[PDB]
Amino acid sequence: DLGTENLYFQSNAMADFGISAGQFVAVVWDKSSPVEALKGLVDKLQALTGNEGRVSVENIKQLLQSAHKESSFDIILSGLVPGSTTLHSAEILAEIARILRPGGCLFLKEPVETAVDNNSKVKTASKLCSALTLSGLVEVKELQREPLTPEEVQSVREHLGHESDNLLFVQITGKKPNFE
Ligand SMILES: [Hg+2]
Repeated sequence: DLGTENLYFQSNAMADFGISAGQFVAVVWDKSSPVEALKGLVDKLQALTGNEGRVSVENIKQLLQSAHKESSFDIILSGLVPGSTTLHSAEILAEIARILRPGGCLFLKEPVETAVDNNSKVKTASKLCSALTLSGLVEVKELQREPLTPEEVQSVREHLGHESDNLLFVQITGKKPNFE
């Protein structure tokens, strides 16, 4: 759909997410991910990575149990299926770090609060960055900030049971270091 087309073109055919021929990529989705957007994105990733690469598609609630090989992914994309509104727990970030290879990169999108609210599980941008660091990632950087569309606002209501006036999307990246 249009959301996925926008994602594809604006990221240089996903080159800006490190997607290219031969890359091993995992795409993490959840029930907030529109099915057509997920299928559309997977189709594009399969075309880009080709026969020598790999696209593994994982629901966030199945990721831990899927028990992928340690250090087997070049790129992991999470929360990025257009329309998704997904929160990433410390446990999920740690598992992502485990299955990335050293030098592998996570690109993550998560709706965050502009200010701290201890009544909701939504984080701030700062706390989310620290979560990536504690999971073991390095070169942790914020790449983009976006407002939510009305549908994504509804999605946060429906799927995260949360209502706020400071909900922005942040896109963050982090890299797995070699073991020390
Ligand atoms: Hg990268």
